[PDB]
Amino acid sequence: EKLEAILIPDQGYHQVGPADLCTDMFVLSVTVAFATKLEQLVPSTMKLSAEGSEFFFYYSLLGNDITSEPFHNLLSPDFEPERASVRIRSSKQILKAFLSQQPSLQIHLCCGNHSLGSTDVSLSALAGISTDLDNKAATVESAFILQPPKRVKQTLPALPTDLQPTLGVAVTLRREEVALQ
Repeated sequence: EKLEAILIPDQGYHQVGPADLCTDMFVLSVTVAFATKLEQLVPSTMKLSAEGSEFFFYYSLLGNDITSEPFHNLLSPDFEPERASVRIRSSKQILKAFLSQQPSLQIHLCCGNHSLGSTDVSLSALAGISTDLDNKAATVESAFILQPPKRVKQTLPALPTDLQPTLGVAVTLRREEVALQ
């Protein structure tokens, strides 16, 4: 059968693997830390000037819809670093295998009901380095490039270098009793 993260509603954790064999608590977390060059994802300077310009990040973490704190300053981002975490009851081996099999997390920069761009954050990459979970948290931290949903990207003026929209993300897996530090 397919390894699936099964919400236990009353308890507020997700069971991964058979509940009698997979009984340890883990925390899986996503942190959006900073961003730059986001203005490339908005075609019109005038949209930045409107106050309806309220931007936030969205992603689905094991089937949970997560939105971040809205911010207005797209050209000079001022959102605070923000973490969302889920609790998982599983075993080391089963959870590591489960994460290695998950599709990438897709984090979207949104305005209202529109996605302006998204980036792929590998959970399998995190599983691959989750090799000492009895003793330490495992973290993948990187600057991820946001891609607009359009077919053609136009750049004016075209320069030799290409500073692109970037989102700093950290994804972490740890045993619940192992402090992040």
